[PDB]
Amino acid sequence: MPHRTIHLFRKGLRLHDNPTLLAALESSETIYPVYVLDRRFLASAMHIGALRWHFLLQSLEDLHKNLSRLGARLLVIQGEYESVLRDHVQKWNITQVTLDAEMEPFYKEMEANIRRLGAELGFEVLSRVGHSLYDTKRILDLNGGSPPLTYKRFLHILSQLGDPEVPVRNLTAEDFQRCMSPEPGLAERYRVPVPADLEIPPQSLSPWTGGETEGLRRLEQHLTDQGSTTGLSPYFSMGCLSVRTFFQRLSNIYAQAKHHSLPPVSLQGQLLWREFFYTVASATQNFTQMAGNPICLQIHWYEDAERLHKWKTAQTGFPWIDAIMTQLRQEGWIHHLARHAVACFLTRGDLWISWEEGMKVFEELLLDADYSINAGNWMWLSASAFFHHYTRIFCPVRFGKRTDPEGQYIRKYLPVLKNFPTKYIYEPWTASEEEQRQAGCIIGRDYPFPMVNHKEASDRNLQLMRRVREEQRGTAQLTR
Ligand SMILES: Cc1cc2nc3c(=O)[nH]c(=O)nc-3n(C[C@H](O)[C@H](O)[C@H](O)COP(=O)(O)OP(=O)(O)OC[C@H]3O[C@@H](n4cnc5c(N)ncnc54)[C@H](O)[C@@H]3O)c2cc1C
Repeated sequence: MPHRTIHLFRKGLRLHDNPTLLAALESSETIYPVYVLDRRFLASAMHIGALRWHFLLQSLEDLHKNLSRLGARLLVIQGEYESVLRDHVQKWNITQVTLDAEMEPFYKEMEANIRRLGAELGFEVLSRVGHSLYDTKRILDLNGGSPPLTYKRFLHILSQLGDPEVPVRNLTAEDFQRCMSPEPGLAERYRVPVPADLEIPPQSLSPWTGGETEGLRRLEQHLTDQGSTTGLSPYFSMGCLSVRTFFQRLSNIYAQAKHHSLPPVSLQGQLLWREFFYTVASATQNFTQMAGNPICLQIHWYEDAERLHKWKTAQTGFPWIDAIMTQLRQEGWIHHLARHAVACFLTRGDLWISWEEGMKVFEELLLDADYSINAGNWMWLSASAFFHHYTRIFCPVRFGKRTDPEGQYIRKYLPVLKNFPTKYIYEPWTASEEEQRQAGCIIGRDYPFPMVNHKEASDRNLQLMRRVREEQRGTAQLTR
């Protein structure tokens, strides 16, 4: 097998169900498994917070360990990807570069530039899809060339298409005996960087740890506990876990239960929601912004950086909202309906700030930040597309009360409020100043007053949204 190959990890930080890396190994006599850490590229394409950096480095550490157990290695190269390739195609006499066929525009542009470099330097480029359950193009073709714009229509097209693609086999020590992974000269240059190399605090405090190994453990620990959700989203978004592998595992449980257990089928539905947004995002221009986006309602959101700042820094004065944003910032993950609460509050519900700004904050702070899922759900929660019950607005006081009447979640993440009686824990501004003194927390000093009046703001915003939907009837109809 002739090729000397670089495989470029970008997502796909796993060895199970990795069709591109498998294709690389089957076609090559020597291989260099590489992650290019390109700060200039990421600076131009992404917003990445400290917790996300920690999860990436942990996932790279684990990938290095798993490759090393098979007689190989991970090579982390720090630089601009074009210069890195010019240098290392020469150093390693490369004839093939492999990389996953990611759908993100910034990844597609990188891929286009790498293909152009291959035409110049003399390497072929091979890609396989490792991020989706289905061949997205097949879904588009069955729907006449355009993506389904409702989940119902999406499911109808999938029922014509059939089952998802199956995972490919695991990689083995024999693969790296047939296709050798040489230790390069100057190998200390290729170590996984440590947090201080990225100027981030050294200790990661997220209850999440990156990597394929922890992803697989968590997956199996969830199914055993089932005998709160999976908490697997960061592993799917980073590629530490294959959605095809998880889909098939759920099918295995359904089969062994003689088709009598529907909970695994419900969880398969969560991955179909992921696939829905990936499919729309892959075939919709300007998907992650409002202007020029053909399915997005055009809404003149306020430019009010101070409102955004208060929301982002958990200083809205609504404890339920600030507690969620605090868990997001400190841990990097929040429950689906917690995301509903704060996204509705920021956009159509209260602050009337663009969903694009909420998306960018979530991108920075979420371990599971995902181009397609995040944009799709932010359009949903702002009632810009997909969701149309705009007279229904989450109450930033009452919603948590049903869940957690005593406010234990609030007291955990906002300990300044920990001594407030539950009668005030969701609306501490209604306490008298003397009750505030007794709780040790003066509103406006230790914890802010509420930044809007929810009743007045949501009333305002309902009238604004109604004008939008009465005028842009055709746009709203696209996703209903
Ligand atoms: C405003 C907003 C922004 C969001 N941004 C993201 C994001 O950047 N990345 C992300 O992975 N999810 C995002 N979500 C979706 C959802 O909240 C998370 O997928 C889920 O909370 C992750 O927890 P889990 O793995 O326990 O989910 P589970 O319920 O265990 O679901 C299993 C998997 O299915 C997928 N999934 C579940 N719900 C959805 C959904 N509504 N849409 C798409 N895929 C779904 C995820 O890959 C998830 O890991 C967003 C939701 C909202 C409302």
